[PDB]
Amino acid sequence: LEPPPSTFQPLCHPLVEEVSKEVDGYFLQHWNFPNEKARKKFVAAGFSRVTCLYFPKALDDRIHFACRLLTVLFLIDDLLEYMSFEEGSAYNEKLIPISRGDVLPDRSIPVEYIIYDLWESMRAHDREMADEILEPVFLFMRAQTDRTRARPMGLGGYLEYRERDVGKELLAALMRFSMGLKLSPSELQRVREIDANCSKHLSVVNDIYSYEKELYTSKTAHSEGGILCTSVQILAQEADVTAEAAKRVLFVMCREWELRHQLLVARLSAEGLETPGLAAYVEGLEYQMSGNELWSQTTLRYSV
Amino acid sequence: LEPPPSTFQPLCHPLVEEVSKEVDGYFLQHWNFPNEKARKKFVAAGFSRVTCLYFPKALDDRIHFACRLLTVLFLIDDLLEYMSFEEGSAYNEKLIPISRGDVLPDRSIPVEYIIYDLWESMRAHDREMADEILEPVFLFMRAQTDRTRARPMGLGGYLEYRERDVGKELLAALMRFSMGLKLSPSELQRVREIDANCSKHLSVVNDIYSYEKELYTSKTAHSEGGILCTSVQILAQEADVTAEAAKRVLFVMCREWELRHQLLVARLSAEGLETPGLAAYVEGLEYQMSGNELWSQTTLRYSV
Ligand SMILES: C=C(C)[C@@H]1CC[N@H+]2CCC[C@@H](C)[C@]2(C)C1
Ligand SMILES: C=C(C)[C@@H]1CC[N@H+]2CCC[C@@H](C)[C@]2(C)C1
Ligand SMILES: [Mg+2]
Ligand SMILES: [Mg+2]
Ligand SMILES: [Mg+2]
Ligand SMILES: [Mg+2]
Ligand SMILES: [Mg+2]
Ligand SMILES: [Mg+2]
Repeated sequence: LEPPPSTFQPLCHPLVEEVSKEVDGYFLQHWNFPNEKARKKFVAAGFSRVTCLYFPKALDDRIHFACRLLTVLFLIDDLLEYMSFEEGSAYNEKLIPISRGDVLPDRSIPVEYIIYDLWESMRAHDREMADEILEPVFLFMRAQTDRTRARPMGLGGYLEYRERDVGKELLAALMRFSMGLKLSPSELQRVREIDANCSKHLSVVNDIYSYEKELYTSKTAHSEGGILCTSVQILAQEADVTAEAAKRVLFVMCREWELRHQLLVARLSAEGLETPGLAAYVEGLEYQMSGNELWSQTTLRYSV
Repeated sequence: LEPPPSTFQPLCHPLVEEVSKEVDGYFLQHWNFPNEKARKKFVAAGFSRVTCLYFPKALDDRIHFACRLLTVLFLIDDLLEYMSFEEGSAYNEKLIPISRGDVLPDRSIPVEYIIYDLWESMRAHDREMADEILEPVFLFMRAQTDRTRARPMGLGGYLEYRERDVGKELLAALMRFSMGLKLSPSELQRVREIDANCSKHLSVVNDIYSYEKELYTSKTAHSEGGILCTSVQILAQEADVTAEAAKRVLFVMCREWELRHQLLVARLSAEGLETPGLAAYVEGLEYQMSGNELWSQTTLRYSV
């Protein structure tokens, strides 16, 4: 799959080697892997590497928190595939009071204490900004087991749902926390079109690269948890083409979203509405889009 | 607007100039044009030229019937844009018994006697093949004023509907008539999938090139008759991008349908199922697709 031309230059956090070793090492000590094959596949995914490509301008003392959070969410994302919608919802819901710090974890259950200790450590570092990531994470968790996944969706409907299932808002709040980038309610409200556009590009670039993995999962994992819900399948069905053809067409649409990001950014600035915080923010989203694509193209999670 | 590469090479009927003069001449004689500007615009469109690009292997003594049929359907297609759905339906329904020859025309009304005399002349030339074009024409006519046009559609539902509104079946029956190409019911059943794929290409290439004309009509003509119903707007709305962006993506999808055509024809031949008639037929479909594109990208109908 030859990607169409992009003007976006991906950037990777400078501490990726040291932080990846630290965070992978942490999960290798604490998380319950089924076998050595799984431990190896985990390290091969490079979950801290993707986090560093998402947030290349994170503060040096904050990037590890983001890596830990996205890593545990990737691990859970995979566990949910073997669960019903009801079981997966129960699993996620138990973690929500624990994430808030309202309920102590069972220390015999790694996901519980990993989640508790992580969020405790984020609030210890920056309470106000850590708290702002909680509701975005919960909205994402609740979308993951939403019954609407078992109903036919068109492309527009899917993209609207997928903004939650892809964790767009949690990634935004996490980016801001990791950069120490504070924005006012007025500033946040101003960039909602840019956010929605960026969400489509993240979602579809992921759908493109993750399709083979997800198709296999739909044939082998749980009938609800493993259900094939992706733009690749939707466009293939609507246009009556193969999945490979649908990827090529969707990648061209991703580049139209890149152009639209640039146009909206130029418009924010030409309307006199671009603040220094917002300029940092929308450039940050550009790194999410290009970082996600670069990792998705290289990671063994999708190629194997 | 840069077309992506295509391996389909268009062909034009050898007698295109003389038949164009004969057929344009007949309509300039009989049809109720409102003024000289409209007569000029009519010749400028090149309706016999597109018919000769659609059916470049038509028999020399049948190509004119096809030019006359498509010419009158183009003229009616434009009249409907100034009508409500109800008025358009009443207008088309009047012509259906006349087309069958069951009801005599009012000779003071050009569309009625043009339609009556044309179908009488085609039945005199080849009764059985001319009869096979009637119901596909009527299916197309009914789609043109269907209320479904004014209700939300996704890309898949649009293409399903637009196979009727674009006249895919009448064009296939007309192609067979013009070539004297007789296929059995079992032969036609073998290429159903190839026909469905070819309809999407014809529809979307037309949509891409005729969008500016249709956008203008939508703002100036009847709010129902001239309603903007096209893949360019559907995709733009589903993906939240501009019409120009949608056209670029759709054009890539058209090349996927060309690859699919080639794959399906290859399989038909590989399974020992491509008869000489079917080989002529599928090659005929390819000329429709490339001919449509060449005319759409050059006709003054779409550029002015
Ligand atoms: C498409 C993306 C930006 C990521 C794809 C993988 N998932 C897995 C679970 C956590 C999500 C925020 C995300 C990293 C989003
Ligand atoms: C896309 C096509 C094959 C043709 C485009 C133009 N319209 C005009 C009105 C009558 C239609 C059958 C058609 C010739 C279809
Ligand atoms: Mg998921
Ligand atoms: Mg997943
Ligand atoms: Mg995926
Ligand atoms: Mg029409
Ligand atoms: Mg029209
Ligand atoms: Mg059109």
